[PDB]
Amino acid sequence: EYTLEKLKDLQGFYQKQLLDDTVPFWFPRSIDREFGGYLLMRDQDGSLIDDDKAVWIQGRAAWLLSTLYNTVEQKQEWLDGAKSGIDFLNRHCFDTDGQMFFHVTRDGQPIRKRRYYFSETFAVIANAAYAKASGDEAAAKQARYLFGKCIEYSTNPGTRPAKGIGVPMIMMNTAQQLRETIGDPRCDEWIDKWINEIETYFVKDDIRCVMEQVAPDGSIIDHIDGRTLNPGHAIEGAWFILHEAKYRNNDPRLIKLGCKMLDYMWDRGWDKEHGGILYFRDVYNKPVQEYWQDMKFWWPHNEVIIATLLAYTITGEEKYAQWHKLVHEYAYQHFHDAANGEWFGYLHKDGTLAQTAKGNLFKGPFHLPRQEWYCMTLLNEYLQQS
Amino acid sequence: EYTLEKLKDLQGFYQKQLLDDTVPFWFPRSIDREFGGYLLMRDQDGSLIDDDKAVWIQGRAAWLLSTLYNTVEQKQEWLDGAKSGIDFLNRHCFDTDGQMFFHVTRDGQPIRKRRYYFSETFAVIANAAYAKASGDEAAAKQARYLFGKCIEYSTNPGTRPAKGIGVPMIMMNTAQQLRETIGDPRCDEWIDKWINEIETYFVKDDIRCVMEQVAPDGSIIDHIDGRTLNPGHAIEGAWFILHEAKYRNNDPRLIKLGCKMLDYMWDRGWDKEHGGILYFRDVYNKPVQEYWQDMKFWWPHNEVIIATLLAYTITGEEKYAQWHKLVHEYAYQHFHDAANGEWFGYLHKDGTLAQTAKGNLFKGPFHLPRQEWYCMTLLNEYLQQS
Ligand SMILES: [Cl-]
Ligand SMILES: [Cl-]
Repeated sequence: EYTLEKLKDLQGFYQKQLLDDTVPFWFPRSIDREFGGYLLMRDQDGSLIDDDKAVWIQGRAAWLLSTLYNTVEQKQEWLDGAKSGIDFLNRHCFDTDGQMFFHVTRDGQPIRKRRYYFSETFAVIANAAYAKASGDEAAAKQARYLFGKCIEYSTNPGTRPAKGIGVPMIMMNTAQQLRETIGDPRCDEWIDKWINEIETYFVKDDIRCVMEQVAPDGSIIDHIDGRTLNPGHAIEGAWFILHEAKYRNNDPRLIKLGCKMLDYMWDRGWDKEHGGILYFRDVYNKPVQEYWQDMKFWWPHNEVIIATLLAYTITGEEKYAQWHKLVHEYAYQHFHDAANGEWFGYLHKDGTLAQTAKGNLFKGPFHLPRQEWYCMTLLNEYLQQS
Repeated sequence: EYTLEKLKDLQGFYQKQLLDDTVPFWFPRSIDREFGGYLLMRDQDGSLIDDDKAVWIQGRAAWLLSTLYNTVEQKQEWLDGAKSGIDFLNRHCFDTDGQMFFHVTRDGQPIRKRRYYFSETFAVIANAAYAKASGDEAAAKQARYLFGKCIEYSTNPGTRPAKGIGVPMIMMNTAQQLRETIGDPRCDEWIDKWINEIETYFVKDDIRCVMEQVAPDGSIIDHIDGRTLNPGHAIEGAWFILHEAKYRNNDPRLIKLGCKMLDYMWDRGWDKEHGGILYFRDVYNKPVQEYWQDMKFWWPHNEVIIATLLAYTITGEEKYAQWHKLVHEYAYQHFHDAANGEWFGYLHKDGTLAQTAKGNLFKGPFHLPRQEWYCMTLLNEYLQQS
């Protein structure tokens, strides 16, 4: 049972991990004093395995430092750290056609450019949070400008057309962060549209499933890619929705939507043999072909930790406390590196470490610190209401 | 280690496995009578997980059926099966610009097109082998035309330029198969160039390594991708070169080159804790970031089985017999499905099955039947020399 006492202990646990373990692993040592931005591709002991810079993570790291400055402690070095990432994005991470790169060298030369625009969304939330921390009007203007571009990209884009849940999900969280930092009048109405898109097209009540992609009419694509589910990704969307429910005075309709997405994908995603959240599943339980389908990655566990704790504090249903205990204990016992700090990223299905790196092209200071920060803040709010 | 009687038993094993286990799992049942080509995305029990068609594998399967017709038995059903795939490639798998698709639906509608010319290389070997089996001059002309387009691209295949060993390797095998079926005056000279490219740029004697990618001057790219090695892929190239050595009157330079590459990458690739060939390694033993780096895939074992047995027959060095015994026993014990036939594709590092499928977008009737066919043929020739 999750008593107020137990929740007080959890609150302090997440706060301690975030500020004494997770953040100090990255900062300030990751600040690139020569070229700006952050050097984040680090091995278990903090040594660099690469000096390249993932553009998504540059924005995510700048967003995190600004968010800590805004909501934890106005530490100058966090503000200076955030600005370094903001400046690096503006100086080096935009191609001549206006689209952002995905992967650049230490000194900002382009390695790869992806068609999509997730790079832009993370620049939005970085600039929005930094603008609030610093009062920089150029960053606020940039955040709103890029937000409008992302809205256009999402509405004005192979004989098998598919739509992905990732677009409405990322745009929803981008809009939420923009709203909660500097504000934008478009946030609420577009969040409504993206929630409706998730509910209408991707949430399947008859088979108790949340899809990753569907046909334009919402139907299931009964092929290898179309059948492939990502439980952690669906549950990330679930807590985005629960977060919106909380913002809207605990809107019961959004609570039911968020909770059933969580219920559906916990059942499909939790590994009953070894524990943990499996990376991919198949809607019809056909063999999943993506090679890492049964691996245990860090970030699905971060998102399910948030979602279960948030669902519990909203609904008081003890099952979400039980699920939270399971995923919390599994994740901190399997991913956390007590020796060097932070979390390993990649475990085999059975929980054994696959490789020792803690940052790369995809992992950095985002999913874990966000989870510890969100849970710390959530429980502080919850406990000061009781 | 290996007596003549033991080699005779091995010859029969590969022959019976090929003809009574591997080929029957696929054919004739995979021949798509209604739409042409082959339905190859099959679960462990032979049932389809998808009716899509991977263009590479359509060509590979047509090549296999023609090769069995040409070198094993002139079975009409194999010739007809080959023709079905050749016709399917010509009818559906070329775009209007003359470039081949990568992924099509059952009825031939395009799903993905890759800038690649790798689909074309498999169309070359498919058409060349089919041309020899059937006497079809059109297929011969197409094989020789596309071979030239492939050479064209191979000579000209973005701040971090890299070249990959896959290009010279795949072109070498394409040229070898063209030579051994219908012939082409370009084969020998271009194989010489591709071998020289592999030796000059990718084989690193001082560190006993074969690279996957290097910079244009041959230098190692000391970043995550540039450091990533694929031992099975390197050993595939090693036996292509040993194969060429035999054709060139057992050329000592080529024997030494092929063996060196095999020696280097067996040492780096063989998993001493759990057995089997690891998928990826890192040239400086940094953690490999690609998620499936420590998984045990079917096809590296196929290629290493060929290379060790071929190296043993060419050099008489007992160590290659010892390595062949290790990888042969490992692979057949862990991948072969004695109940339903053929091989699983994907094991965890520790050898446990990751998923049950036997065909998908990448696995089909190619690496395994080629290995059993090649080893059966090799041993037949070797034993009649003894
Ligand atoms: Cl992350
Ligand atoms: Cl294959």
